[PDB]
Amino acid sequence: ILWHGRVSSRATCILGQACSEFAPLAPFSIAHYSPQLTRKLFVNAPAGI
Amino acid sequence: STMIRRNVPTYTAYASELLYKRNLTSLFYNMLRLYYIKKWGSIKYEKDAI
Amino acid sequence: MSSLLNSLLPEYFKPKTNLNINSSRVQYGFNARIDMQYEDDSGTRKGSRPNAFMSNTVAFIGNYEGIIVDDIPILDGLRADIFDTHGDLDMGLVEDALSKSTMIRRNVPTYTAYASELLYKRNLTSLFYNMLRLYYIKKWGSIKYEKDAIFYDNGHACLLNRQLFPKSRDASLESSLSLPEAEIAMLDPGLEFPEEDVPAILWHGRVSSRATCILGQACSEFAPLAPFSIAHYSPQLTRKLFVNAPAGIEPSSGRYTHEDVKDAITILVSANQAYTDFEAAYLMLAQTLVSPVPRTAEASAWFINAGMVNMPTLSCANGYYPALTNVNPYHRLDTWKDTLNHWVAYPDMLFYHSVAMIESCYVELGNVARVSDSDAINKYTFTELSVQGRPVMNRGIIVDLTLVAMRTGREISLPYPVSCGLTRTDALLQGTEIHVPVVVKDIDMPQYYNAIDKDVIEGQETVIKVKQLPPAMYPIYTYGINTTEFYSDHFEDQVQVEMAPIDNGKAVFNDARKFSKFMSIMRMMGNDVTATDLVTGRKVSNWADNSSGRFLYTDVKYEGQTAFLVDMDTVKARDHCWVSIVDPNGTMNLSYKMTNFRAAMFSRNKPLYMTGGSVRTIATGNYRDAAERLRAMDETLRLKPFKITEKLDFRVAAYAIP
Amino acid sequence: STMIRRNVPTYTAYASELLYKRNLTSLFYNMLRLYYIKKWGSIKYEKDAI
Repeated sequence: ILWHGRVSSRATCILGQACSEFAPLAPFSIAHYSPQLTRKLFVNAPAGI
Repeated sequence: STMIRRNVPTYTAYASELLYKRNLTSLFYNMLRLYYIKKWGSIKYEKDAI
Repeated sequence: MSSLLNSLLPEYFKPKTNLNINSSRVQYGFNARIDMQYEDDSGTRKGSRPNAFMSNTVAFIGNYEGIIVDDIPILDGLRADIFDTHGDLDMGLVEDALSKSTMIRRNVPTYTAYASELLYKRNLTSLFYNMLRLYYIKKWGSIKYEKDAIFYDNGHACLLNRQLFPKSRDASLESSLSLPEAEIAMLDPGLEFPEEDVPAILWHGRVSSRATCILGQACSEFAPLAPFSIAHYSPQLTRKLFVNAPAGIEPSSGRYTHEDVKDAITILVSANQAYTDFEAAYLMLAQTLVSPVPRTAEASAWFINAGMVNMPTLSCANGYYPALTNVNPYHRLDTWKDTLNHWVAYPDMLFYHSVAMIESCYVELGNVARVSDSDAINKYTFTELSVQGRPVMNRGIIVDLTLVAMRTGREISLPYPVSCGLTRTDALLQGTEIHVPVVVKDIDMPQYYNAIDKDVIEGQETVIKVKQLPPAMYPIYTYGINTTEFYSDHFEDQVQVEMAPIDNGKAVFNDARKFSKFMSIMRMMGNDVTATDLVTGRKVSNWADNSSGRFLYTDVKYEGQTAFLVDMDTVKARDHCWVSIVDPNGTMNLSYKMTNFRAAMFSRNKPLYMTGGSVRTIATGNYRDAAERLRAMDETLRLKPFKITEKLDFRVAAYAIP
Repeated sequence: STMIRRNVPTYTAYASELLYKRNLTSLFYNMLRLYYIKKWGSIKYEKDAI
């Protein structure tokens, strides 16, 4: 994916959790079961992650 | 463009497959769910409820 | 802006280039001929003072403190190709411009990504400001500051330099600062990724041995000993400074003269194409070069707490992108080089431009402090309605330029809405009591001044409670151009005090307006009048100043009901060249006329004369007509002959032109 | 109205959530009550009055 300038300290944590398995305990509608989207995600940002 | 000259021939060959991989719907879907989980995070679910 | 500050100067004032300042106090003013008249039922008594000196004392001392703030970027200088129709950096033409240049091919993709952040870091105002201060420190370096010296004295109350400025050691201006040098590294053109939070500047040819020492000291902390105006406290601008000079940077010399600082500025502005940045730095220093000595003892409330100077953060990314600066720059106004060209020609003219600006501001803040909060244009909301732009915050130069616009009564226009410099309106907006310290001389002080103690032995340190701020300066350069009835700065004026013979000299002024004009004109005539308020029971004296020689109504030091008893058999003749009121009977009519004006300056109780060449009004056209001319005389050495002519003697020879 | 343009995406996100809840009416209400408590601060309330 592409990015504008520098990937912030919090943007790493959000993208990391977005591309992961949802394994819920309580049956909630916005926290349903989803498979692992991807294992690794590249980011073309000249300013380091 | 501003590409490395030794990569142009090898990257152009791959273009036929890779340029038709454009669907970010799954990523935006999960990121929208994380927004509402942290906003309305204080809602409760009881096991023995009606 | 040299243009707008030039128009503030009077018509009769014809300035010269050089001004040999050799002290930390100057009495600028004018000599006028006053034809006073006193008419009465008995008869008329005429007087005439041929040389009457009206002065405003201006010093080189004043407590200030610099703070680094975030300000808008100044986009004047960059090439006109990369800009779009609206006037903002169209990114896409930047990538096109960098590609078709003399850049390393492996750096193009990584440098273009950074462009979005780095190209909007253009503000060199902080660097030019410090380099201008170094010029004047080395020029007027021999001025002295004594610790136990008289800041103000009016006979009754005295205020020393120890009182206002503690932590203050006596020293010369040259010996005040001990500036440490910042590192001036050479930029490697083959650097992988640009280092943000480190500014990189351009240079023409080789950085000289003295240029290193000047740039090193300009980007450093100012930690002064003596409270000087051009050597106030400033934070460290930057730690390291890159310079993209293919010819290597020579090591620091250590010493430099004031002429070498002018050399450093002229190269920096030309290479970087930063003329609007210099114009901002020129107006900043114009505010904070000289501070006014207070007119009255209770007018020291303005200079108790230190006014903050807003210096914009040093940020420049020209060193990383040499291609984007060329000989065809983008500029808003056509007269964008006028401010630099004026300074290079006439450096010492800044002194006259400085006093013109502070005199304009402190006069208007005098008659702004005397308006009630319940009004449309009041103390808090006089800046907002006047400003028709989009500045970040209404502070610094915006508040000082809007006060000048009110004084002259004209429209002031700047190319960029920059908000940097000193903020004066600090003590005003607080709207609280200020406690100024004073050392007493006489024992009958606290009747006149609103003192904290009622009985005080001589040589005691007391406190005066100032509620409403009196005017700090009287209008002198702006005399009778935009006249108000408060100051009463007319050429012709008259007052009619109505008394009957049944009254034995005693007159009660029910009106406040004509009481002010009576007490003022009596002081021109050299008469010491002492009125007493009937309601409160305090006393006021017209002799409350030794500079202007006028009586403003704020010298009463109290707002209440107006019932001033003046006894006209206790009037004492004080000054020379005076008309006598021996014994008046019936209606009195006082009047004066100011006819001609001659510019005069005093320093160390001696006349200070202007020397050098005749200063002109430099226009953009006056230089570029010589560029239109080009000296188009083909540079061909054409030698013309002289025919010898013989006459009677023949021993001696005589040459003719044809 | 800034030189540091790295913070614009973050600033916009927080501003959008806060601007729709701005109200200083409750602060001025208490500040006005403090003015009149000090001014008329000699009024007596007797419990066994009519």
